[PDB]
Amino acid sequence: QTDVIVVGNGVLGLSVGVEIARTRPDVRVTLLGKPARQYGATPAAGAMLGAFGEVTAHALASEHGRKKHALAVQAQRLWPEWIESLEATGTAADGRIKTADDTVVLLNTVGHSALDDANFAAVLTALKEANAPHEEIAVESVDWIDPDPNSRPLRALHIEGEGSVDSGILLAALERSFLQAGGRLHPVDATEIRASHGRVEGVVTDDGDFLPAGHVVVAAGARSQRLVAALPGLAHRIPRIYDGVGVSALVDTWDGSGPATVLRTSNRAFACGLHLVPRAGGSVYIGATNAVCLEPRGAASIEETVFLFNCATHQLHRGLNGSELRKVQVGSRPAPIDGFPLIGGTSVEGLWMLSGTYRDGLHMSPLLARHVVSLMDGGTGVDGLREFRPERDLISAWSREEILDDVVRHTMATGYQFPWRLPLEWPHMMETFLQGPFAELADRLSDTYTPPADLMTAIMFSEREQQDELIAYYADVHREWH
Amino acid sequence: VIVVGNGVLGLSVGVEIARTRPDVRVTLLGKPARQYGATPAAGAMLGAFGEVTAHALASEHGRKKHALAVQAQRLWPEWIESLEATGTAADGRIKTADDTVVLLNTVGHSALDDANFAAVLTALKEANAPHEEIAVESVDWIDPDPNSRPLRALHIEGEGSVDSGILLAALERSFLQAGGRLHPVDATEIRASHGRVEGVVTDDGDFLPAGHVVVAAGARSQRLVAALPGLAHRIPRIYDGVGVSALVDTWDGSGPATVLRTSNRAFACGLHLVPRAGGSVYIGATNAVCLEPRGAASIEETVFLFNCATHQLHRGLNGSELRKVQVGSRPAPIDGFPLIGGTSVEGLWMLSGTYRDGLHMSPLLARHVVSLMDGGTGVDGLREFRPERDLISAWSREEILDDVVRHTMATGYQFPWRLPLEWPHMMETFLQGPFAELADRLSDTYTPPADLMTAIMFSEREQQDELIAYYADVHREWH
Amino acid sequence: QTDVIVVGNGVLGLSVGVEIARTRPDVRVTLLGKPARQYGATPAAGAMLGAFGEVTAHALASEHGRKKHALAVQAQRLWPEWIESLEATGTAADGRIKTADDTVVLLNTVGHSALDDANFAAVLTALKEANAPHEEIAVESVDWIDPDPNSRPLRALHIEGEGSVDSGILLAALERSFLQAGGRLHPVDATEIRASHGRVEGVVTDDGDFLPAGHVVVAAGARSQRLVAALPGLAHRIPRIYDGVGVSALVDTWDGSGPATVLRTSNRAFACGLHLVPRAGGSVYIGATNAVCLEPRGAASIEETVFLFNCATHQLHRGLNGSELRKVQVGSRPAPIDGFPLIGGTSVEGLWMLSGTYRDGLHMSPLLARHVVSLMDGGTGVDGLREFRPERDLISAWSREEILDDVVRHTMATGYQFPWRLPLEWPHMMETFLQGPFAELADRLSDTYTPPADLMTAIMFSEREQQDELIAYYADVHREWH
Amino acid sequence: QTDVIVVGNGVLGLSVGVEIARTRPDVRVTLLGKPARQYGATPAAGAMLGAFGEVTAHALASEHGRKKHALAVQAQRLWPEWIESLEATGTAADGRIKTADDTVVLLNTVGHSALDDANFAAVLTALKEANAPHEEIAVESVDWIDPDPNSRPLRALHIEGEGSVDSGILLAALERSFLQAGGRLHPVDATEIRASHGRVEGVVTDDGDFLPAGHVVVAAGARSQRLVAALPGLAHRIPRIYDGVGVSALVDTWDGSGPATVLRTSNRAFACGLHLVPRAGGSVYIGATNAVCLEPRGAASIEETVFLFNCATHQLHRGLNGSELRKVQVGSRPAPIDGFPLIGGTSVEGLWMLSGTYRDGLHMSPLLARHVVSLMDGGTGVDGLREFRPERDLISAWSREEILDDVVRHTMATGYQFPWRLPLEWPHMMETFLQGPFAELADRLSDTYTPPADLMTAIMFSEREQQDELIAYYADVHREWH
Ligand SMILES: Cc1cc2nc3c(=O)[nH]c(=O)nc-3n(C[C@H](O)[C@H](O)[C@H](O)COP(=O)(O)OP(=O)(O)OC[C@H]3O[C@@H](n4cnc5c(N)ncnc54)[C@H](O)[C@@H]3O)c2cc1C
Ligand SMILES: Cc1cc2nc3c(=O)[nH]c(=O)nc-3n(C[C@H](O)[C@H](O)[C@H](O)COP(=O)(O)OP(=O)(O)OC[C@H]3O[C@@H](n4cnc5c(N)ncnc54)[C@H](O)[C@@H]3O)c2cc1C
Repeated sequence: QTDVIVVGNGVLGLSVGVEIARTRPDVRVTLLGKPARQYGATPAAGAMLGAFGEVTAHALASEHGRKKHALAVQAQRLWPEWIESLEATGTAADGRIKTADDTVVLLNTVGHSALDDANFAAVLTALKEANAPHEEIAVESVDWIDPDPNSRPLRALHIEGEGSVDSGILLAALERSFLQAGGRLHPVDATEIRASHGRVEGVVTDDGDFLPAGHVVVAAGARSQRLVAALPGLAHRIPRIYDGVGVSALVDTWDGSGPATVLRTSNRAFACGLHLVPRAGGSVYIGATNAVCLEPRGAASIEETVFLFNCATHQLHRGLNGSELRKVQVGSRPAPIDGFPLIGGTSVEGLWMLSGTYRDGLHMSPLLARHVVSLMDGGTGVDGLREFRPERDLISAWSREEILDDVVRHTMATGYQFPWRLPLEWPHMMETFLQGPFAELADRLSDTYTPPADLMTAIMFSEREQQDELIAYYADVHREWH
Repeated sequence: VIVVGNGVLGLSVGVEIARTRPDVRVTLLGKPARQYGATPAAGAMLGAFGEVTAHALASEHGRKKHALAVQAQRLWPEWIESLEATGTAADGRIKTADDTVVLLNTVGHSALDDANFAAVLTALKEANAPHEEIAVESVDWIDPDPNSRPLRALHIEGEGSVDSGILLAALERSFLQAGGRLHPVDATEIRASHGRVEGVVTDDGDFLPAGHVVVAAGARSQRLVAALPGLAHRIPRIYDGVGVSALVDTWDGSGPATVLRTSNRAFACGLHLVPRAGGSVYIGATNAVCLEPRGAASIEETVFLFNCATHQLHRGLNGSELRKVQVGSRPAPIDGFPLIGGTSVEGLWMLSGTYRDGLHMSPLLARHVVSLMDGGTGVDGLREFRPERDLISAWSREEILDDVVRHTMATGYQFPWRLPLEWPHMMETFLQGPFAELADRLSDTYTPPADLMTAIMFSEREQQDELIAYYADVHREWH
Repeated sequence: QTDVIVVGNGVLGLSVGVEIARTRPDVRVTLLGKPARQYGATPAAGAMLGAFGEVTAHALASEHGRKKHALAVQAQRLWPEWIESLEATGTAADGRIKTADDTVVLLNTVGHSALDDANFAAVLTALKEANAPHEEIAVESVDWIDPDPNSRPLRALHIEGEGSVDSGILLAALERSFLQAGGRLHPVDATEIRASHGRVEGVVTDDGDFLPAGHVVVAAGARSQRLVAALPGLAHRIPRIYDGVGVSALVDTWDGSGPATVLRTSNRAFACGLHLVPRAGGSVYIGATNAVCLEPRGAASIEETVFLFNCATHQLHRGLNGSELRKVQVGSRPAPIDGFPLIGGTSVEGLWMLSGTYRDGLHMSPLLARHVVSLMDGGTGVDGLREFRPERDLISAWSREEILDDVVRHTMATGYQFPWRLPLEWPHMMETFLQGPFAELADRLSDTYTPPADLMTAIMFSEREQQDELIAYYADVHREWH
Repeated sequence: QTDVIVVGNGVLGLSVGVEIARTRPDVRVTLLGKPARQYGATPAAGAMLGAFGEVTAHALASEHGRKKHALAVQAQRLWPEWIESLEATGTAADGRIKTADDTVVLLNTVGHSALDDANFAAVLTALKEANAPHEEIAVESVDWIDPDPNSRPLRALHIEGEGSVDSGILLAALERSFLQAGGRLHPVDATEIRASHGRVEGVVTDDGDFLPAGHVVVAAGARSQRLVAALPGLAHRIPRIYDGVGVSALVDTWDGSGPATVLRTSNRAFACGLHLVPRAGGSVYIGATNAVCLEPRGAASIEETVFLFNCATHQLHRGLNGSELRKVQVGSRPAPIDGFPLIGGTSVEGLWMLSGTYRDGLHMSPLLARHVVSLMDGGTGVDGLREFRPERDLISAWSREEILDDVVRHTMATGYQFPWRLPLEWPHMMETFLQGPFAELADRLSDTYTPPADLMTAIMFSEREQQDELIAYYADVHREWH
């Protein structure tokens, strides 16, 4: 069997499917997944082609973070030809994948100085270091925005050639391009990967059928590790992936207008953020919340909807207040337990993984697809992706001290982003009383592993049973790798 | 008989006709989509005493409307029994709560909330209704923000709620069981000649003949009848009272045993939670009178509804899952009172303009119109709400101008805003002039109620001018 | 002539001075203290004749609290004849001591339900138990008030015969009555009490002079214990008194109007509260903040002034916003470390103490004065003031558990009273993270003594050196008494 | 009589007194005014030597505004030698007049974009046009400040050589320098200026005395025009001066620290502003509110104190919250009805006026003093000050349209500066409903004169009788000059 099965119909599954089908016209490539795309991240995405917009001081302070950033900058160079190659299989009436060429990053005071001020400085530095075209511009020169004056930006950064795509039109163009290249869509879900004598045999589907294959590529988003972890030994050799549950919305604007550019803040408390992505036809996309959940969730909370709407109406455009809500969207960012993606080969011959991309899998998709296809054809793919091999000991990209500083800063940032109004002694009081319980949790979980802040807050407020299960997991991983 | 409309009023009258006249063919029009439908967006509360305001009970027309709501409450137990009788256990229960708790908090204007709470208490005592002012600590389930918490609570016995979705299903089933036929199309035009109804042209191009046409098309009811000769200025206009509500799956699957509500608030919105089966709660409900229909919630409406419920009722709703944002059009009559009964056109009847409490009044209104169709006199106090009439003037222009400014200020206090203390008095004084000027400009005789006056104040000049023309044409017709 | 020296020129010193001079024509009575009245509580007081208004659920849950309450109810009965006897020594132009006969207690939502709702219920219960004349009234029937609707009361309680005095006119009338009865005012401060062979010899003054006496009555407010603690053994036998620093203000109202009654809330976080006391001549008194300080402070903080003004303008009358500020007043409530007053005799012959009355020494003054004068004349004074003898082991009126529940409730109440606006998950988060540090502090301070909540918060946020000094103090007290 | 009487003991009276006494050792110069300095602006001032810091877009849009700005830049050059000459008459223990050399202007979002953003741009432009030393600096590089993150600055401007003086030390140094130069201080107030045959005879004082003089210089702050208006015809020939009532405070900082520079915002709603001026000895000055009052007021309102304290603690330093309030200061900025100063000679021989300097008389004092002394000695003084001659038709520096735009913008700015939290439709609603009543008022007051925004808001909210009296005044001025 030289047959290829791609498990997953998100941006990563379809992107790798398209690259395999185009590159190996000799082989049969079958892509699994249903049109409902349950918990799907890609359909809930705007989406921003975020390289520089995703820069944080905390990310760029670690070697693993600087490597992830380098890959995002590399991926940006592939997008123009990738889009051309996908629109080539379609006509004008299919709609345009690209919705904006440029991004404006806004700095307002509706957040923590320790995140927003540091992150704005880090973005400016990363742009200069990469020789990317950009300009700090007068806020008065930013098109379209009409913020509440008390929520308004005082600094603005124009990033040239950092744009957005319509995630729905991208998925349609990938499916069309996949079929054009001879790929076959089988609208069922994989239940189980079959392997024996350290080699893949194929996939059992949820209609009871068995599909044989020499290659299985797992791109099932937040379900990817749970699917592979069933194979012998792999439960403690493939890092867990959780659901980074994200809420976004489509709004029909009061006057049918929209901005010419992406409008965004830097990443904010626990990897949420505020952005507006232009859409065709009098629609705008607003996003996006983030909460790491130990179990999947397919519905927005009241809190998430209110926070998203309140931020957009005050910080971007008060006209959105009177605008019509068309759709609340919910998707699961694949959130890796060690904070880095799972991309490449396994100890099982013919078994590949493309997952754990959290906030920027869609942006990195053309690079990640080409990397995995290179590896499948006996190549070395892309240089900096080696460290993010899916079969690995949990990465420790930061000291426990750095993470404990970060988790307290991010907790305080949930206050400043609201924005709260409190007596002035309360924030210092909460800072001092948060340090102890988070230090105690970190020490209790493991002697070697520390979860990143986004996951640590989820664990802090989870049931005792869920905490104990994670202590067991971390201990089993240490046993396996040490 | 053709019933035009598949809301609570159309189906309720359809069921009563089909059961009462087994000799006649009754056909009910309307689509399963129920576009702009009020009934599916309703909780719904069987609100009689809960709907009492000081402003309503200060007018004779308001006191008449209240009397009818108290009468309607007595019909509900046997009405529900008669609708559930046509179904089985698996169809679910129409009744979702027996009792209501009215909460008084300070997240609103004293001039509405304090006056309205006193008016509810008075109306209960006057009607000898079973009720008790209770300790807030004794209210089950609620977990408000302390700064948004109630300091007074009122338990109303036998004032409850129904599942509006299960009610609609039970009405459709009961209608079919009684020999009614559902034709899922919309009426485009009522046909009449020699002052008598001939039937209805439908939107699939067909013509259905009838000796009787009952218009219960919610907010579309007057626009449908106004096409017939003279009736444009003889049937009071009905606008869309666009309302937003939501279904929430609670964090722990719990819900309150009773309806939880405030009194009616700025421009006939209000905060309430209606129990549902299966770990769901209904939260409602916004209200904005729109001169044109709107089928989607605004961001502002969604945020206001969620913010009020999480702070004033239960902070646990914050972490609860949003299942559905619902939008419907309360039929908002331009003179503030319903359109119920016969026309100058033989066989033409209207059941509409019920705004906030058509669903509660439905069994009474259905029986009234069926009595009239059988040559009876129906219910005594419904005469004044005959659909073919001069616009009612239930309040002085002065009362309405006081009310519209109070309600405008109440939008601030309900937010709740935080302002420099001189700003509210400054806004009160600068609001009075423009609203007095608008009222004087619109007509020398008619004043729109506050809910509609705010919509007109912030409408286009062309829409204002069209209303000046309408009011002038009505005065010409009746004076 | 067998000389008596009263050390202190507040309400308690002058009240006891007047009672001695009137009752004992045989004794020469000299009263020390300067007209500046440094750190003086009495001049900063409104003052309310608070018996029922001062009731809290927490106070009435302890035996010591119920005893203190009984004495406040007894003191109320003495005020009419006491005022008559003080005004008798003056003329019309001296002004009236009594400023109001009745009090209205208001319940609004600008505070914690766990204090304000419980305390309102406790006031209502105490009134019914005492058969005191009172009526729950419609808020619309409360005269004069014009609150912000979002800060308005929804319940109101009229207390008949619970009134107020002008503290300044009371002090003037006491000084005049003291002179009329043959008392002498010596405007210097005591530096040292002289004692040998377990008997008082007299007082060294701060002008270097020595005044001989057979009797010394210490009524020096918050300085009372520090003055007596210099005598042998008494450092660990007289409970420490700290400064309950309070800020109040005199305001000339926009229209010269004022309310006919006292307007107040129940006691709020850390024994502060909101009240308005009527004054003559188009003036109103607004009060009053409270912060226990381990060292004296004679100036208002910005925070205290803003909190007091914000509460009064929103919760009582918006007209106060445009009213003229005449005076910011600061005084030290004598705050006893064990939460109960220091009234009566010492192990030193002729040495008496009248202090540690915290919030209601002025109200209790005629009763306390008569008690101590009775004791000095060989009488038994008033029943049930025995328990508040100044030379004692620290009282433990509450379990450590009760105090730890109270300190967390009061801490949260500082938020609700502001009032803050926070994300809805934050208060529960702060409640859970406050419990641990306060339990840890309580355990560290002593194995037997627990400071009441008002003092525990001050110790929690004091320097490590001040905490260690208090650990030493508590240990030295245990050694002395066990 | 060659005797000179200076009426007023503020910065302008004493500055002109010193210059006359030093320049004319042959003449007797007597300076009137009491040490209480009732309604005195100078003692309530920080004070900033504000030239560029005082720049607004609205001021620099008028020719009269640009002229006033040029004079402020000229005045700055005189300060170093002026201070040297005043300190020369004293000793080390008298303390230093200068308290800072530099100013940092901060831009935060606690205000209207239409004032704060425009004014920050106008300051930057005025600095570049004048070639003045300045630098836009990183906010993180601003020393000492510790703002609430939600109230923090995002832009900062360092202005070199724009500093501050201690107003109290300046007044002491001026009085001492006046005596050293042979001036005599007579601590009484002028009641009446005596003139006949178009020449000054002298001054009747409030102790009933008459002082003869050939020269009377009126520098009585906000009382200056009311004093001269009693002389024949001058009621409608000298523009009215009102009280710009200002509230400031002296604070002892928590740790005795203070900033090395002035910290300020640009001028805000109705010519108030937020600033901190360094002082010696662990004190800081915070200011300053402004409200034009048609009658004098000597006491702060609650509202003014709360606004000043809230702005300083949130926007400058949260440490000020726990800092001790030493003094609330109130003074009357002389607010000319036509918005420009009254400097120079009259139609009455020997009668001079130095007044109506509003926010920057103290800064301009050395220039203004030298101008008037030059004129008295038959010189032409300083070129651009001719236009601000005290005997004039009311200046119309702006169109009625410009003022109506300004008054509505400033009214809305009172909301954004609070800062308020409102439903997003409310500000647009208030903007539209404010325009009509202010247009109606402006049209009713006069067909030719429009009061500037600061005065127009005061007139809008004054009694009908006060409005009618102003209609009469404006009509009488038109009659006199047309
Ligand atoms: C948010 C919200 C909350 C509410 N809460 C309550 C509550 O608590 N208690 C209460 O008593 N009531 C409540 N109501 C509803 C209120 O009682 C209304 O007055 C009542 O539902 C109106 O019923 P109706 O049948 O007249 O109109 P609808 O329910 O609107 O029904 C009219 C129907 O006619 C159809 N139609 C329109 N045009 C045509 C045509 N040409 N031909 C055929 N069909 C047509 C529409 O699609 C619709 O389905 C609420 C309403 C809303 C929107
Ligand atoms: C803001 C505020 C509000 C209050 N409101 C009320 C109220 O509503 N009702 C009420 O009943 N009470 C009220 N009180 C007061 C409370 O009852 C006090 O407990 C009471 O005033 C204590 O009186 P005192 O005479 O013991 O102390 P103080 O009034 O402090 O008098 C002590 C005096 O002794 C002087 N002194 C200090 N050291 C020496 C020395 N060595 N030699 C000589 N003299 C010395 C001090 O300068 C001072 O003048 C309030 C107090 C404050 C601060």
